[PDB]
Amino acid sequence: ASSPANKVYQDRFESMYSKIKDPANGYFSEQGIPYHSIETLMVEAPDYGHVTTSEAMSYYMWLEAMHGRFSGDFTGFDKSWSVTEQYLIPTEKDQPNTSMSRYDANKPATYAPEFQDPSKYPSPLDTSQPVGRDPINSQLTSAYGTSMLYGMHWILDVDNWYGFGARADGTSKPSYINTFQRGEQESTWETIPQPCWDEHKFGGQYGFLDLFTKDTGTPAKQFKYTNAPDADARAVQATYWADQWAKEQGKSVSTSVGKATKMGDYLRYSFFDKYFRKIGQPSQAGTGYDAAHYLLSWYYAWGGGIDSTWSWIIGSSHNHFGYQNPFAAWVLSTDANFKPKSSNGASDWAKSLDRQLEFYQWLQSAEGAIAGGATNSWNGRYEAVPSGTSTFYGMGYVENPVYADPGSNTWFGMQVWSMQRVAELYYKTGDARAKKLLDKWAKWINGEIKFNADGTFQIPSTIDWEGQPDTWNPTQGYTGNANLHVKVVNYGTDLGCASSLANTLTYYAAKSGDETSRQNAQKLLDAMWNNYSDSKGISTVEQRGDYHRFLDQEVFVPAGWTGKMPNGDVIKSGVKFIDIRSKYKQDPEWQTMVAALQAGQVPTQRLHRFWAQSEFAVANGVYAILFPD
Ligand SMILES: [Ca+2]
Ligand SMILES: [Mg+2]
Repeated sequence: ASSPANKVYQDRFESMYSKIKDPANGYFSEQGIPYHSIETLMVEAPDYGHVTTSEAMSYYMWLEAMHGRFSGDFTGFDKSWSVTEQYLIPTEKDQPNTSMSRYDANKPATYAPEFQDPSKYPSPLDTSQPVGRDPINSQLTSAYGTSMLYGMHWILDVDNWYGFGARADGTSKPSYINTFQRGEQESTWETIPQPCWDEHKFGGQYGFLDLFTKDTGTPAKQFKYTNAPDADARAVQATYWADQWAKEQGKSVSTSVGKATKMGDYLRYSFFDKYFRKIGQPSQAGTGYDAAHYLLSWYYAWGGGIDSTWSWIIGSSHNHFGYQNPFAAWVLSTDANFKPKSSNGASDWAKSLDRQLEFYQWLQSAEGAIAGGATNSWNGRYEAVPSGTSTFYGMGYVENPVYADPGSNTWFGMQVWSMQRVAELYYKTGDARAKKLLDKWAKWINGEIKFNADGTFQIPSTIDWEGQPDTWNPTQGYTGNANLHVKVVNYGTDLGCASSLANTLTYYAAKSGDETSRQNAQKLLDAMWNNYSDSKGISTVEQRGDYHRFLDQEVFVPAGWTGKMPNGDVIKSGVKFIDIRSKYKQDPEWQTMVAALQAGQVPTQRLHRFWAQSEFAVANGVYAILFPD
């Protein structure tokens, strides 16, 4: 039998759950897939509101798990996994085993440099540059009997708004697409949306392939998918809780546990350097596990031929603290119900758990906030790490890993999303490393929360950094990083971040007994419920400072390259963001947004992001369970 939960906050979860699942609110497509946001005029990570991400799917799982805890019904949770497997994990038709089975573990892929400006692409493939060996592929094929990978592709065109369709048919939905391809300076506004399955039917002469990679001969028809490790790790985290809550009620989600465990087994590909180069000695090809940094890197990707048999797989050299998940690592390495079928699955995750906690501590600033991360590929070309640059196991410190437009660690959100997982670990195991991290971080954040007399509040929004951490010495440990400082540039009322913060403070308070954290967590939840509730969940008016880029952001296209988007939009040098997305002009909010820009004003919006609504719902549920009285 489940333990008693705080009635007030449980009702708040149930109310939010009803608003999110309400057919009249439009959070989901006809196929049952959650959108990034209800509103369509939306540009953040995705460049259209009805395009979805693996992040959203993992939040959908978390939401349904919590619903199972209070209702006793877990069919909704099992359904979230069914939708995930059907639409976000490439099927046998999307990643033909005929090509995947030709994968060569001794030559995983062909090296191509990364550049600091989109105008430097396409990047030339170089078969003469070293590439290490993949030590886990044999483990996976042996355990699962297939060469296909079981992981979520990160972004999906849910209602086929771009027109690529499924496997080049241009009419089916949902449609697998990808955007980011050209380095740290390619913002969401500077991409050229492309299909994952490229048969050269759309775009240019050879599809969109020669916009990104330059090969010796003619570009072959091929497919390619890209994973978002933090999303897959959250799916494991959510499934663990679903399993625990189901068992407390004599229920079972066995089938879903198996899927999560398999996903976690494949997620290990994010532990490796992009081209399997040795960690700390980037110029040398790895011989196996010496190319594993054991952290959840920015991605792992794979692809292969469509009309010819061949395939490749790559990990990632760039690591961001915001993507780590010590809780998922603990689950996969210690819980017997979640033990990966592969020979080294559980043991690799054990090593990752320890490495991840070292990573967090190394990045903890003098104040308490966690800094960016590190990379094993300086400038994305394995260049020499400048002297004086601090390192972590040979990897150079990087203030804003992977992206600089805007800086990947200038958003407060990464702080709460990641520390929330550390709080769950600390609550479950009382781990000393986790406690030390949280004690300092919590003291920092509790001093940055501002409550107004009218019931509204503010928390850090944009942050900046100065200095770097001291080089990591595993035997020395935390030095305090007196020369690493965080600075809060401005405050805001981001309801998604506030909910994640409340969640984090609740788990921490529950275990540590810190009253300051508990009352702040409750005050945030109450303030949002009482002052920001609407018929669709919660929301507030926010300024969209980058929306001017809709009209004035030029998109780079190589000289002489021309093509067309499915709707006829011409792609050629000189086009702006809007020129290759002309359907945006038919959006109900278009005229309003354009009017604002024409008057020299910053557009404003009231947005209902799926992850934010779910985050708030879950935070209420977590408080109800940990503080029943
Ligand atoms: Ca840029
Ligand atoms: Mg990613």
